[PDB]
Amino acid sequence: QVQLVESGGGLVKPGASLKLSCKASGYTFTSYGMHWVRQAPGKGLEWMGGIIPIFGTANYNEKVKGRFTISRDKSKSTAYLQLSSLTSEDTAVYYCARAPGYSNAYYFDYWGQGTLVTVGSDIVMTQSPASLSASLGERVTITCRASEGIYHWLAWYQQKPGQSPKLLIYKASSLASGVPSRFSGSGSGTDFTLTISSLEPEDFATYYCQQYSNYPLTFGGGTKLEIK
Repeated sequence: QVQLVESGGGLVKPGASLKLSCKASGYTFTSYGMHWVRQAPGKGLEWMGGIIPIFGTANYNEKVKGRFTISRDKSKSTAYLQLSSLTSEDTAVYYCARAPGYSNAYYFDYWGQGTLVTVGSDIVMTQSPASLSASLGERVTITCRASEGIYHWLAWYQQKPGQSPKLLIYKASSLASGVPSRFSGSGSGTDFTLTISSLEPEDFATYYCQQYSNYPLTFGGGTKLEIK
């Protein structure tokens, strides 16, 4: 029973500081990495940084490095994200997400529920189409393009409305455990695709791709797959 619980969000004024907390339970905290990814409309998913709890080492997205600080408390099984000099641009849902390895250049196997924060040389991942209407029992293929070669270091996530993302595929074509057989991914280099061989009602969602070849970790803008 993997559980990630974020807390500490709220409504703040420009220039404020805010500390977020992520409580991990149901697994050994020090065996996995801990990242912070934020999401807002029109801004998509944006990697903040991650930390390897046994080493206490962290990597950041250059756009927030020095302003935001990640830390951990191994005895508490908790990762933290310290926000500073907050601006209108930092308005987002802040997720903590687990990385299944000892590298900060990775994909995430579990995401928390998110905590809302409101203030009042990069590999570009592009997804197309932005939206696609489809009907049940149909085969659908969606695309993801990397601005430069990423070998097979690509992950696909599904996000249903009101929910956090869920891992579908990692390593471009490896299906995540418990994911239905109707999902497949293919590609290498810069050209990637996700296919659902026969749509089920649960498959109507937004799909994101993410590269984990270089820093910063970057996400595509998403494809919303909707009924008829």
